[PDB]
Amino acid sequence: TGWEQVLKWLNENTSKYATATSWWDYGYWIESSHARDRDHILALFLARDGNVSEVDFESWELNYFIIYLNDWAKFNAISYLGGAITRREYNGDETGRGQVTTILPLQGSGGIYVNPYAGISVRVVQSNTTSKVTVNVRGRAECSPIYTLLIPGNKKIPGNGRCSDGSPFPYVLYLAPNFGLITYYKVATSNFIKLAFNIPISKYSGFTEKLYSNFVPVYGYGNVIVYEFRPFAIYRIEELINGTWKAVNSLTPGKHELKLYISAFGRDIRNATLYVYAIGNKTEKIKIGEIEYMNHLNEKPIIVNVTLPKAEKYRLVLVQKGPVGVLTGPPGEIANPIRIAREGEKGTLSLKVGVDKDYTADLYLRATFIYLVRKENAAFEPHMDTFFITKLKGGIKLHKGDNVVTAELNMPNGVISSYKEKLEKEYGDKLIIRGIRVEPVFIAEKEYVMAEVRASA
Ligand SMILES: [Ca+2]
Repeated sequence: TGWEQVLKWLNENTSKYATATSWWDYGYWIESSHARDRDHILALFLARDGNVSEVDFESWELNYFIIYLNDWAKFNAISYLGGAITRREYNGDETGRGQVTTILPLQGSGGIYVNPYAGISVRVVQSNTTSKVTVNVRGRAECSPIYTLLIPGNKKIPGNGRCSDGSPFPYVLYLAPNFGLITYYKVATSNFIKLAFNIPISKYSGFTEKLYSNFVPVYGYGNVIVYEFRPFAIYRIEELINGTWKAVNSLTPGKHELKLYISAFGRDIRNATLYVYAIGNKTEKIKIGEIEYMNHLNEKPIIVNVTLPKAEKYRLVLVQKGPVGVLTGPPGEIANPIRIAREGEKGTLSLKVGVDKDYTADLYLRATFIYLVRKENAAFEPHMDTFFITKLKGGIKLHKGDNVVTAELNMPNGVISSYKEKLEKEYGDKLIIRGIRVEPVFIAEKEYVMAEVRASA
């Protein structure tokens, strides 16, 4: 399976207060040895592609994203929750009517493939003069995919999208040398496909290169892969050599003029400071530059000149304010920590917080709205809006481990009510609120890791 072995890792390898998430699974039986609203957002990440899928995971203070290949079996549920497909395509109405299989793995050495359970067979003639892909159903009858992508050859083979009986066959095929994959056209380039089966295809330009930099694999045992989440990361480094930008593989010591291709996943960059760690005989950190602001939906390359000391490795990091610390307590007020105080409620708020470094942080009360809007046979787009209600204390010195501060300031009455009706005036009817969260969070100058580059010459 892989869950127990992966959880053996992440216990000695990762930090004490390192948060992690995955899609809900029964593997939780060792994970204990979730939230129905954040499900829509997780599914929004897994089932979708490009800008739309760019979920603010840093708001959750996420450190690791664990993907699980077998979750293909649940992808119908994920797609529908992610806004990719309609109700009918998930289950349909009563006996009959089109239900869709969003993902269907194929076993086979190139180039025959087969799924023993559904009866599907796949022949790839790959010949001259006839390059074609044919999908036997073991039924009625012969189908032709929209197109078939070849991995790693990246050759795309066009098809009808039709069936032998003229019926529609809206599936994109993905053929690797050892395995195949039949995926519905609405999820053909989902992030899950990218991260689980390492199929680097996106509908949007340069997006996969970015994603793979924001989600770095640091472990992976069975059908389970552990990804280190990096909201801000460098996905390409180029150096100006002879008046020509040439892509860097390794950074030699000395003077360099680097073009840094930066990917900001889920959230923008606000007043940042760029650093480089020279990891050799000692950790000397040289500040390379700064970033005033970079929109995370339309990122752009950053040119920086830099002298590099002799070291075994280089760690480019970025520093800016962000959510630090976890709730190591329950937390007078007690009450649910994902909704600690309904509008217009006073008292105290005794909470304890676990941290891994020393932060001079401030304390806000954050509002998180997770909702749905009907865009269609019904299909719902998940939204997650985030905004600081009020500030509590600052600046408090949190040192490694647990910390306790009093914390007490009132929740205004009108805020989340007015916003809950600021959405309702905007949408229908179309609106479906799935989660209302009010939480205490600590914001401090946090060190985000962008990339690690080896040295040479
Ligand atoms: Ca982005």
